Amino acid sequence: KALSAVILAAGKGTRMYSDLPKVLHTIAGKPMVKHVIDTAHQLGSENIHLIYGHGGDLMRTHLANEQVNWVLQTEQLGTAHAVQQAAPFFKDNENIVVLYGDAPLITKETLEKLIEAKPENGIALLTVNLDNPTGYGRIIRENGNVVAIVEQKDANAEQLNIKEVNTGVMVSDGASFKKWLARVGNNNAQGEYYLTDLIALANQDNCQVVAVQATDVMEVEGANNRLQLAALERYFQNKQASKLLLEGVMIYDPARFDLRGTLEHGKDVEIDVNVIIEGNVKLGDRVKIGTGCVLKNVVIGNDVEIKPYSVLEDSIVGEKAAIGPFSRLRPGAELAAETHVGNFVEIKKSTVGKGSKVNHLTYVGDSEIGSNCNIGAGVITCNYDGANKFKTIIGDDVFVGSDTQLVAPVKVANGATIGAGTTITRDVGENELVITRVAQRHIQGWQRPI
Amino acid sequence: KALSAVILAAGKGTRMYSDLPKVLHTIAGKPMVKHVIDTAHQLGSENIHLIYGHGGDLMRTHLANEQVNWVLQTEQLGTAHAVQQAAPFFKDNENIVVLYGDAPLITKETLEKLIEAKPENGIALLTVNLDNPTGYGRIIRENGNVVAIVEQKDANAEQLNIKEVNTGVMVSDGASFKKWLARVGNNNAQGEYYLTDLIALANQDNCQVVAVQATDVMEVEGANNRLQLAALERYFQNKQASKLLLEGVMIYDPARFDLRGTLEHGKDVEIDVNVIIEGNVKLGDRVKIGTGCVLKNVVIGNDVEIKPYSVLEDSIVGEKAAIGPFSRLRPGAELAAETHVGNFVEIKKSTVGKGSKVNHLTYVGDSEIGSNCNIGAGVITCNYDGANKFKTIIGDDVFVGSDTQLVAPVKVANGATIGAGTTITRDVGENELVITRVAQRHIQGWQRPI
Amino acid sequence: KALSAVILAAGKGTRMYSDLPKVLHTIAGKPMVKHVIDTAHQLGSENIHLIYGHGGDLMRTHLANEQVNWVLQTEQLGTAHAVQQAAPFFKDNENIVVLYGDAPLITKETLEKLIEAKPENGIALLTVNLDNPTGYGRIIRENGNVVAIVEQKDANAEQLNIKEVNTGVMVSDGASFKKWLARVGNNNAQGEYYLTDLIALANQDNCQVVAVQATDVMEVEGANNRLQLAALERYFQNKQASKLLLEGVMIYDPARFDLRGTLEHGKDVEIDVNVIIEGNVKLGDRVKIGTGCVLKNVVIGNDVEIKPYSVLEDSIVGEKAAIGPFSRLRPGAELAAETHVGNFVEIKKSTVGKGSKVNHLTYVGDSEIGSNCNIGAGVITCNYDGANKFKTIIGDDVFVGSDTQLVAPVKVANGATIGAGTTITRDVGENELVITRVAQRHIQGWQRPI
Ligand SMILES: COc1cc2c(Nc3ccc(NC(=O)c4ccccc4)cc3)ncnc2cc1O
Ligand SMILES: COc1cc2c(Nc3ccc(NC(=O)c4ccccc4)cc3)ncnc2cc1O
Ligand SMILES: COc1cc2c(Nc3ccc(NC(=O)c4ccccc4)cc3)ncnc2cc1O
Repeated sequence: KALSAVILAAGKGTRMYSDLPKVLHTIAGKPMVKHVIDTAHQLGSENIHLIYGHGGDLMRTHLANEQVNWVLQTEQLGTAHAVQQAAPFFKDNENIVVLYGDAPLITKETLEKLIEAKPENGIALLTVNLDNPTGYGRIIRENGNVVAIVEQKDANAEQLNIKEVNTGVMVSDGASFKKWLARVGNNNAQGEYYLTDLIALANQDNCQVVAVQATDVMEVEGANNRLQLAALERYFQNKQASKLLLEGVMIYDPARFDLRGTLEHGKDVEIDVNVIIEGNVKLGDRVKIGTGCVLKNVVIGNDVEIKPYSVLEDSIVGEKAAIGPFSRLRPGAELAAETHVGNFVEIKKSTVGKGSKVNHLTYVGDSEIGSNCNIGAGVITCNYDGANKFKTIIGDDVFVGSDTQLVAPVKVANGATIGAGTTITRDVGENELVITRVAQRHIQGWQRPI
Repeated sequence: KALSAVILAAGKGTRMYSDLPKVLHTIAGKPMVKHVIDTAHQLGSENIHLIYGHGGDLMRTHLANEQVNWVLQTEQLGTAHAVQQAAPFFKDNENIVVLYGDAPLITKETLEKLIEAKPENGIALLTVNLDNPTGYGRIIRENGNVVAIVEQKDANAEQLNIKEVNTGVMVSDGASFKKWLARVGNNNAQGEYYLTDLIALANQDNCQVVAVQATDVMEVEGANNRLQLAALERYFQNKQASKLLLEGVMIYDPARFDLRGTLEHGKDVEIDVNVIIEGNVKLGDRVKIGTGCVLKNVVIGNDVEIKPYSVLEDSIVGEKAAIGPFSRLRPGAELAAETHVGNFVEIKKSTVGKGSKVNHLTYVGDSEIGSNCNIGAGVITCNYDGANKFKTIIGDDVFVGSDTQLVAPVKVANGATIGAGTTITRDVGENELVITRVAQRHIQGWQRPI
Repeated sequence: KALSAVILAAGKGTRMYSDLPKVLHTIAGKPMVKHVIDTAHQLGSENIHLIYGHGGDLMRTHLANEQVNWVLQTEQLGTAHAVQQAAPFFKDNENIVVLYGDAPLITKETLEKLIEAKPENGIALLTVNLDNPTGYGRIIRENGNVVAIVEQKDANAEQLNIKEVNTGVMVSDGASFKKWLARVGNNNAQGEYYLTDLIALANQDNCQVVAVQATDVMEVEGANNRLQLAALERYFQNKQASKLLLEGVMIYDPARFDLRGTLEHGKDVEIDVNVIIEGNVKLGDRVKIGTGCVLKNVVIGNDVEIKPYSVLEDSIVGEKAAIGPFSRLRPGAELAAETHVGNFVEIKKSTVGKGSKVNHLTYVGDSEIGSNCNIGAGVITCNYDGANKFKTIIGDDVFVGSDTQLVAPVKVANGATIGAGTTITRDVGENELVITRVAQRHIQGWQRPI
């Protein structure tokens, strides 16, 4: 049967001390609530009812493309009241899973188990065992059935020893939610309608409440401040790193590795310490990434070595290429197979053909460079003062001497040779040699001021 | 009543295998003893009696500006003998707190509690509970009063089970210190006068000895070698990081963050992994610091992004500025609001006006650059061979073409335009265009040696 | 008496998901089996019998210079069968130690203890205590003698409580190995000949089997996948870091330090976070290494400071030199005492004499630079288009102006002065001043397009 989700995401997150609302703070570069939205979608949720409130304007702007139902909460009256704002949109015959926008690490797998355990017209409740359950709602079972959730201040000495606690995550059908939520009262010290009461109400109607235990407590932990968020970040990164290690990615130190997006990898990929992978990154076979590198939205072909302290974004690198150390590829850099980009080199929105080398102290922007070119040290592509940024076209088999200024728009045809210290403003023809004629003054017997 | 401190700092620290004396080794960039001196001052200590000895010459040079009384120890005869060298300078009616120069993490807060617990004419003793107290002096209480400190080799089976141990830190009044220290003997296996005997002597005179427990054992741990020092460093950095996280600084990985000095911050500040903050650093609201950055003595305005692998020192950065990646700001760099400093750029002792850009492969030193200038790639400010380093003055709205050499002293007035590859030795006037006339030799049909 | 080793190294390591065989994956930059080969050699092994199989071709190429006996295994029939392939080469009167190529952290010291404990005509067995010994062969002692090793599936309730387990490492004499290995059978669920049976067989012949316990369980752990390998890497690096810390090297964070080879150090050496030391590195007294540096095969003299994000390889640095930040020394860089190499500078296969400075945005390759030279910003040594890479010779006391192109082969003699923006193609004589005569067009009242 069908499934929909309700995600609670209205909290201010005061102890974040931020202008952002609580759930927009990120884990692995992705807002906490977006983790939960994605998980809900992976589960095959038909609708996703997002209960929002504080920072509502920023929620709308940051999540504008999410396929969610925008249910605004104007007052905090507990979890049952929040969920009831979404309940008119529940289908009687679909399951509803309740989730929390500030508890981002809940997994599809745990939720599949939970959903499978839900007995007809009953509830599946997610629980977890804690060594010190102090302050959490104790799960009371009679026989092997869950009958109630007893809060810390209500529990007796025998109940306080119960290690199994309530996580707040539960599954029931829509009809049962609409029915039971209407029977929830708020006659308590907080004056709030509590979702925990659905466990009692279910048993009241001779409906079964089954418990499923979470794999890791971190799946159900919420982040109330940046310290707690950092702990979730580290647990998540370790989990990501472990998965990649077991798939055969050699990550030299998984405690010094960060993935903030998605990584597709070949075999025998080696990643040294302090690498950051962002957005969508694809690495071919036998790719070696040196220490300190940052790759954001890149495709790296087989057998490429990226040496230390290289920063790449929105770029493509062909097989057997060599990048770094201290290389900068900015958006639109496309390096063909067997290319060489060296230290203190910046490539922006340019194509560099097979076998070409750009090895020192160079800026190439808005350029097309052909195959087997030699781009000498200190070469700079530049523009005239004025408007837009025009293109430099360099053909195949061109030698560009060190410190050459290539002033766009300009074309250098196949097989040209440009001497060092040249300023190229006019097009260079095929097999044309251009060398700068220098005027120098020579003074003999000049004694230095030393 | 008044307070003064005695800090023991005479040890050689042989297992450091260093030419430095023990207490000059640093935690968070600050000598261990300086941590303790500062804490003593935070407590409002009137005098700080520093017992020193080994590496005395280096102690004097490194701590020359500290407001301490320099009490030289010529021989090791135990803690009571060390403290007695300072005792002639104790005021009868002030409290005296005893501290250790190689135990740097003792907190003001713990010491306030200790000082408050000191009963009139009595002693307040700092204690700590250990799971394995083996080798530490056991605290013996009778009723709820501390009566003795029993050393490991003296303790009976029942006493060896006591988990509460002596840390060595204590508070008493000056009169009581002068009195009891004179009654301490050295008839023991080390032949040393022990400060622990003051607990007995106090009870002997019907004076009360009250115990206060330290928060963390790391407050009372001493560093005897670099391994132990590293452990103190890591605990201290984690504590610093946690505080900042709870104040709302987003530190992506607190295990990969270092603060060596002081940080003042706005809201929504983000600090990526492997950042080092040194000296006095001020960050405004919404500052983003990328991976690998080093900031030493800097002021960074609101909304500034510092991209990866940038190194900044003794610099000021205005709001909405953009720095990095691979940017170097050396002392005296002053960047106005909305400026742009890019990769492989070095700025030294220069002012850069609002909206100006210095984006590639450039050295600017001893310069004033105005507002809305375009400093092209490969631009270098330089001097003539000889003496001092003179100034380059660039006005507002100037375009400096790529690879221009600006030879100081020189001035370029408002609205000037300088073509690429130019050497500027003479002043440039307002709205003056200077372009380099090149001589080139063109040879057609030059077949490259390929 | 003599000693030889047998190392089992035939496994495929399927869960590495690699084209490499299991034991060629590295710890600290060195293949796992090479760790074990070296340890065996440190113990004074006369022969080293390497049992190999999967990835045999790659084993031969990667380990071609190892002094090992190449014993090929064509089928897996257990540890006793593997060892028996080597047994014809055992000398009757030498000890034989059995080791595993995928258990790289076994120490010489532990193995010395093991070898000393071996009773005449008996076996010394390496054991370890585990809190949870589930799945490991339990060591059964009668009196205080080891009589058997009982496997998990065979053990009774009382035996399952035994915490002491078999590591697989053992020592016996060659005659005893040849004898007992021939009596090992394979009538078991795997159909394999097990080395564990030698413990029974020894007791059968009234020979004593003595047990020695490993220091750390990590000495006997094998790496079956990259996750487990990473754990061995981290344990090994921490152990290396701890040793250096206790020798008096100040390593600011040992969890962010990597040694992949050997380090020789002086006193008062300081190493900041995220440094990587590779190959053979020698650091003199008071060397300071800043954050992010990479040193591979370098010799660094006394009092040298290497500032952040510098990468050095196959280089020599004289005393009191200053390198970085953002410096690149490539193979064959030789810097004399009191030299200065600054940001965005690349030095390759060049000698730089005493007191000389190369401080910005510079490439020096295949060069000899004398003493007290000033190599200005933007200076580039380059070649003509064509064949080999020729040399630039710069004498003592030379000033090379910013942006100078030095076109090899060329010589600049003692005391020469070269103005900024010069292209040097012809030799420069002693005390010769060369300055570039520029042609510039000046246009007044040029209004910029702004
Ligand atoms: C972020 O917006 C909301 C979060 C809520 C919220 N967040 C939350 C998430 C996870 C936990 N985690 C646990 O209760 C827990 C943690 C560990 C072990 C067992 C339970 C607690 C609160 N809980 C209840 N109502 C909420 C309402 C909101 O508008
Ligand atoms: C550095 O100079 C001195 C240090 C001393 C010194 N340092 C010291 C500091 C802290 C401890 N810490 C503890 O005793 C301890 C640690 C953990 C738990 C309980 C107690 C021990 C010695 N102790 C005694 N006399 C000292 C004399 C010196 O001149
Ligand atoms: C890599 O090639 C081989 C490895 C083997 C091998 N490797 C190995 C190494 C270490 C362990 N470690 C332990 O058994 C262990 C670990 C922890 C505590 C106690 C025992 C296990 C297997 N064991 C047995 N036969 C082997 C045969 C091979 O060709």
